Amino acid sequence: GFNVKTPLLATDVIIRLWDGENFKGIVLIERKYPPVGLALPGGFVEVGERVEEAAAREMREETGLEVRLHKLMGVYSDPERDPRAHVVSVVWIGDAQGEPKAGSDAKKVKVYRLEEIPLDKLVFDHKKIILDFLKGNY
Amino acid sequence: GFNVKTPLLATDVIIRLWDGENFKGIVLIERKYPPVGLALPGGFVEVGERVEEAAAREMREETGLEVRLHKLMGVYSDPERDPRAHVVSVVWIGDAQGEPKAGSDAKKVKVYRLEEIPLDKLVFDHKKIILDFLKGNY
Repeated sequence: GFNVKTPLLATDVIIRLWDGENFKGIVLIERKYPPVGLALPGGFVEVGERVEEAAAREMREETGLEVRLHKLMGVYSDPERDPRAHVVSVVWIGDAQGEPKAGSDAKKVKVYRLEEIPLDKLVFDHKKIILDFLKGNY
Repeated sequence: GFNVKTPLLATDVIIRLWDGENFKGIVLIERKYPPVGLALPGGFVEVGERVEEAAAREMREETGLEVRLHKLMGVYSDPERDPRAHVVSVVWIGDAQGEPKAGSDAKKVKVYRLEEIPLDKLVFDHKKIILDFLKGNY
């Protein structure tokens, strides 16, 4: 077959949650598996699946939300960002209405005001990603 | 050994070539190996390597240019974009000065004015990518 190996591909989303025209903040997850801690919702892209499809799918599974992707925010690939293996993440910014419901790799799902995100409890490199988001560094 | 399979990760660059304040167009590659045709310079991302580093390495290797990445332009993941395997590409827009030159006769370098690119000769989904660039769809 094709004998080429590359980092694993995953996708995460910065979900801006809304209750009508009222901004509530973003949705973060309490990881249920190995890298335990607070983080953005996201998952691995399946072979044969478009990155945007994996993001929507991954959001349904973990947050129960129907997320409309708004913008490609960035691609994070520092070798040591994911303890499980070398994982490169395509990060999106999206929007959603409704009530979050945990599931899958997520043992807990919750909304955080952008001014109330406990940056130091974030796992992976999500603190850097979120800081980039808050600063408009994209 | 982390039994997770995802698409392969690659990165390509749209190189705006300059001769001083004079814009010359884009740097493309004429592939001799399948897919045979015109293509953006780029390659697979290696495990343990950052995407920006893979792009920089591929540019020096394929065009012999010292390219300064300028903008994350997009991520392309259509399942059929690459015939070899499901490959997802992180596309950047960069700039370079100087004269390019192939690192192998299998990859001849050519500079094209944006108005004279033979879109019909582009392989992979690079026609889609180049048009997105020209239309500013990013």
